[PDB]
Amino acid sequence: MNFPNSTNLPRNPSMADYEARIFTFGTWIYSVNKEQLARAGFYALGEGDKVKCFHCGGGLTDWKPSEDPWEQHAKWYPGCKYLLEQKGQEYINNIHLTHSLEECLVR
Ligand SMILES: COC[C@H]1C[NH2+][C@H](C)CN1CC(=O)N1CC(C)(C)c2cnc(Cc3ccccc3)cc21
Ligand SMILES: [Zn+2]
Repeated sequence: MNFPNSTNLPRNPSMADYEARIFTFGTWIYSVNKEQLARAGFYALGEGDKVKCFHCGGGLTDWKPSEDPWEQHAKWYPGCKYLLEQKGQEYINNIHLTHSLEECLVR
């Protein structure tokens, strides 16, 4: 799978700019919004809806309409420094508590 980057230095600096990430998508048919994705640090791999974060290297796929780019970034890549910079730890905790409390009402 490859370990997530938790340093303050991006794993993919060529994708550090919003505009660079935006080009990777092209025509995007998926339920998830490409500008929203690029904003959350993601660029497209060109394989279905597979994206990676420029900073942590974290990969995500199979975007349901109910799944938010930032929330998913926090769910699966909580050590991402870009995520911490943009959203703050207070936002990150809420998302974590929300997901971890979803583990309650399902089970
Ligand atoms: C499949 O789980 C549920 C889905 C549902 N839709 C959400 C938007 C996201 N969510 C997590 C996810 O997609 N994960 C979690 C985990 C970290 C375990 C992981 C590992 N590898 C891949 C595949 C991949 C490899 C390389 C680049 C991109 C994608 C996807 C993936
Ligand atoms: Zn990240």
